Amino acid sequence: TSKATIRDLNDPSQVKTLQEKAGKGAGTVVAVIDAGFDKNHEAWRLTDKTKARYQSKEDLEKAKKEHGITYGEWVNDKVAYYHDYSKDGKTAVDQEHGTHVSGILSGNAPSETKEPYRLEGAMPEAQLLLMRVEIVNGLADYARNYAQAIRDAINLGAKVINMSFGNAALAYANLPDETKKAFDYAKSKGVSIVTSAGNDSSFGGKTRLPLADHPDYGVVGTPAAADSTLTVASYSPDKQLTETVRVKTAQDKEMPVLSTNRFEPNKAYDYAYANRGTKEDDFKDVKGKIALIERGDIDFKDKIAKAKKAGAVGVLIYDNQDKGFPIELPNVDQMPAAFISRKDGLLLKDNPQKTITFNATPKVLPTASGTKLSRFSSWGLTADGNIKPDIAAPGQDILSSVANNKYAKLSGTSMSAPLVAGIMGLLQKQYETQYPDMTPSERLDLAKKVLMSSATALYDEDEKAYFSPRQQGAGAVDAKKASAATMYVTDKDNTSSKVHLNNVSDKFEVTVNVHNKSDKPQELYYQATVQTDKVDGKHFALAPKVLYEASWQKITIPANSSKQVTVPIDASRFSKDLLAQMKNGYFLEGFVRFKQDPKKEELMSIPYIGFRGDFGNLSALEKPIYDSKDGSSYYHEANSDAKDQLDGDGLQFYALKNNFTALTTESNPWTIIKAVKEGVENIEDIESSEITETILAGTFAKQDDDSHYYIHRHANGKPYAAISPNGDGNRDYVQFQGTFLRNAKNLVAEVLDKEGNVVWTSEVTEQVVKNYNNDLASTLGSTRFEKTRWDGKDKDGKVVANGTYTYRVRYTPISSGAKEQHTDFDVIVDNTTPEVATSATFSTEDRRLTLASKPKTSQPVYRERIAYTYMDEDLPTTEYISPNEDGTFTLPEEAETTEGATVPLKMSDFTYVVEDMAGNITYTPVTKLLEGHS
Ligand SMILES: [Ca+2]
Ligand code: NA
Repeated sequence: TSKATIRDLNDPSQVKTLQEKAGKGAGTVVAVIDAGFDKNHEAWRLTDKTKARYQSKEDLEKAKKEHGITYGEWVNDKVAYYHDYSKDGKTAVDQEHGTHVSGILSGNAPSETKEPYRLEGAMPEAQLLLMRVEIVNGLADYARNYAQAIRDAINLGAKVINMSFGNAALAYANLPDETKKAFDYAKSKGVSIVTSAGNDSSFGGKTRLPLADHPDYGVVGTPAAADSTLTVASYSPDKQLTETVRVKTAQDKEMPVLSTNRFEPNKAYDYAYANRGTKEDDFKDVKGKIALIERGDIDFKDKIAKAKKAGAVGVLIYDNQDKGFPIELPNVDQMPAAFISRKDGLLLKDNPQKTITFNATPKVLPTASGTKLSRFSSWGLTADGNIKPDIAAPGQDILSSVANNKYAKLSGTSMSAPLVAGIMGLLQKQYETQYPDMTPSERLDLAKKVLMSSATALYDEDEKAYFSPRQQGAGAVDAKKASAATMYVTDKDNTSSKVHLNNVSDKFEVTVNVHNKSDKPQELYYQATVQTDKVDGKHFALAPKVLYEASWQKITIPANSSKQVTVPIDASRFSKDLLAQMKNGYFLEGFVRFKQDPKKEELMSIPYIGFRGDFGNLSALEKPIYDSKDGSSYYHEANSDAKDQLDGDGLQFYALKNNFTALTTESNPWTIIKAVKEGVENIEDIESSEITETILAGTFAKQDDDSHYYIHRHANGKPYAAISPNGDGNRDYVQFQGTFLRNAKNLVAEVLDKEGNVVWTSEVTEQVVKNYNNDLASTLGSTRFEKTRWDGKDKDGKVVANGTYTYRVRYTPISSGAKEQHTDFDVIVDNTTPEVATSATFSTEDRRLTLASKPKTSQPVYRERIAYTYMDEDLPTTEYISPNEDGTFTLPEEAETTEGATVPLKMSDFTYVVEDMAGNITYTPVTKLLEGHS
């Protein structure tokens, strides 16, 4: 018959209450800017097209003509306009994400749908403008393209623009000027722009906690960092519509599942516990059953693959966290795989009857998380220190429209944003009747303030404190409270419903202006929470710590007026213990919460954030790896048995290892140097078995090579960085590699001669983004800055004199007024070629080679060796002999191949190779030394 909608069962943000007041979007236009869409999805329909702004393609083309828009097309009655702003892209168009976002905003699935419940988004009777943008030619081009989409959406009549995309940590200041002006244009026209906060958690990413020493751990980027947009974080309500399983316990019992691929509904499956699935013995009894597997130790896909190997028909993976979130499991060759909570997995593990049934229709059940901010949701602050996100909305396991007329659950701030966008659109409609004498810009400003003020500050029940405003903004959107609101709260300058205090001492004041738009005076009680970061050892826990709550005050605000209040804060008695945990300073933040009576529910809340310290001047760069006491850094674990081991790149394709602050250089072995100087064109895997390797400056192999490099240091503890700028590719240069804890600007390298002169300056790297993860899917843990490469030459192109120089790297934080920072390395330049024996004698009896003289080098000797190069399956293969203690070398008679065959060695196979610590090198055939007699 007529199917219920999802919202009929499950409306965590109370959208129905606002729809009762303001409608469902008929006659309104909204826009979605995303990566691609299924433009034909069944969810794209209007109940009554006669009420639409655009009743035909001709209506659309008329509006296109009035604004000089000569591109884009009408699609159907719902999708009034589509344009692809990134058609020069070579990659295939991804349709899932944009369709899913658009469905939350404006899906209107028919009752003929195959799904059990109709997807009905927040503004299901609005028309859509669908604008595709994707990164093709860099981020500035990308922002110019979505700036045009914004401008076109405004001029085609969109009242709301949803942008569920972003690039982490980027500064607003670095956006193209035309992108900044597009945001301002939307604001000036009363068009709301809603942005997703991002799914990057904090510095370090969703698998890591940031270090307590480094409080500027925000990763919100652009477009979200634009102040005029409304930026949306993700949380889980304490209940959610979910697919379920049924089990008989020690009575029936229903449990939430999140399934990848499809179990057979209404089928009783047997299941068997397989521990964490880390060995084959784990799966000894899963054949023909579902494998119950605890999260941990290994990847999900590995657990699932091994269960499939053992004959399992499906997989249940249960969390190793208490109060966790469902995680969408990977699709491994269509294997049914469902994620369940720890409590439910432990229940099944010890359950007598190991049988389980999957239900075909979903139902609302409590979440394992309770009311809790999503672990993936991006934290503020922005790069220049502004407060983002602004607000939170449900973004866990949201069911919406995807490609090919299908539906699926996705999690992300991308899902939270379009729900807020639809609430914004409907509240703007309400205000067209409620405040008709306001301009569109005034109504938009009011709507943003009311949404943020009326948003409910979410409370962390585990920590007994409100989640940080740098995680939840002004709280969880509530369309019922928003629609009912006749008041709102702002900072003292009336610019936004949040208070940014910048740097504070232990005593400060939180000032709020309380705005009353009703015709009657109103009395409110208000109380400030005072809170900071919880710390576990050396890490932020990414959880709140309450310090205290101020005493309740009250105020009466006259009708159609505003009144300022001030809450004094004094955290002085906490400072000793807080500095012990957060030695470079810490946030002092919280919410001013307003009620009609202290015993009633929260009516409004406004977040405030200050930083007890000097935020702008926090170190932007992680200290060089060389200075680490234990050899570890944020993204690099030391070898516990050899803290000075520090290997180079090897033959790795991706640079996932050894991400830290350091200088790079290159090791070029003598066989490659020789081949290049002889003009050999095809070297690798052909002329030599040795490799050119990018390594860390100041590292050196042992003479008997164990395949590792080790830091060497001057007696003063600085790394022994040294270069030989003679153009052979062996240690010719140094180049800065940085793990940036904070964004920075105007990064430049220069060389001081330690006599008072700058002798060389690099080109400037204008924009530096913090290394907020160490993952190919986002960013690596360190960045190599090619512009800083120093070839040992001065500003006139002349190699500097042999000596020690300061290689200085300068960079400035983004924060207003921050001082320039710098990090210095001593670098030795020495181009003296080793002076070595030109003759030798050879004793056949004991096979000892005696050199006529010993090496004389400017820098200390690095290696003095005899190489032998022998054929191994058509490849000249080089191994090395170290000197005897009497200075001779014992030459072997044969070598052994990898496959085990004996290869006789000839005198012509041996080469004498001497190298110093700057990379200066000589290589002489042993046969030439033996001929060095008259
Ligand atoms: Ca060199
Ligand atoms: Na609020």
